[PDB]
Amino acid sequence: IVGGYECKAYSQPHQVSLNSGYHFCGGSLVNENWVVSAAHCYKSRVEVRLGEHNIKVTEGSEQFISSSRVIRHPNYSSYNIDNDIMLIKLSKPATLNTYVQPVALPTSCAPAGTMCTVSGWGNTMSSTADSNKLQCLNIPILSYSDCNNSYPGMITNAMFCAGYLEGGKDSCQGDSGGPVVCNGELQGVVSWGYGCAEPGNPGVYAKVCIFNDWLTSTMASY
Ligand SMILES: [Ca+2]
Repeated sequence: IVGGYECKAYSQPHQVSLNSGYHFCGGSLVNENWVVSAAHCYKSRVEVRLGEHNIKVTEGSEQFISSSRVIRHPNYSSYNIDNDIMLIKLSKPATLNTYVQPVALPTSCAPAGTMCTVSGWGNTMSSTADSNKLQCLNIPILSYSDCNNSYPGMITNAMFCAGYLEGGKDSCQGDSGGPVVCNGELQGVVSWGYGCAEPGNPGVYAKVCIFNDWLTSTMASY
């Protein structure tokens, strides 16, 4: 996260770290058994680390839970990063507590101008902001017209842009798969962009609201 601030106590309890020997992607807990992340973060098995603030320190709030299933959206396409969403089933339920709490999946799409929060442990492009301490940033949803203008022909129904076309504030490398929360619910998944925080190159996010039926029916196959 570039241009953000260290997240406050208690504040992003749905944020998870995906780990394969190291942090490589974020994700969001959406109920006791399931995490939503980005399909480009797929690995056949992952350790989900919940209750984290500093990913390098054992704080006593963490839960480490292996995946039992990792399910990419069936229409994920790497050439264009389309349908960049994935479900991870936890091999045992997460324990919900002060530090670990799910975020709801919205059935309605947030309009242009809505202020949201993105978070993660990715690059900060800052000499004093520590990427190991979870970072938070407020970003507004951009219009479709500005999103497509930034990346002509590259924006699909499954994407939205959010951030600042002036540059300086964005998600980055290592934030992928993590949450964009708007009015308390998971509107986006960190997906792609050209560079990080560059003028004219806003962040692109998977548009969670149009995947509700895939998400809920996949999770219901207990
Ligand atoms: Ca920790």
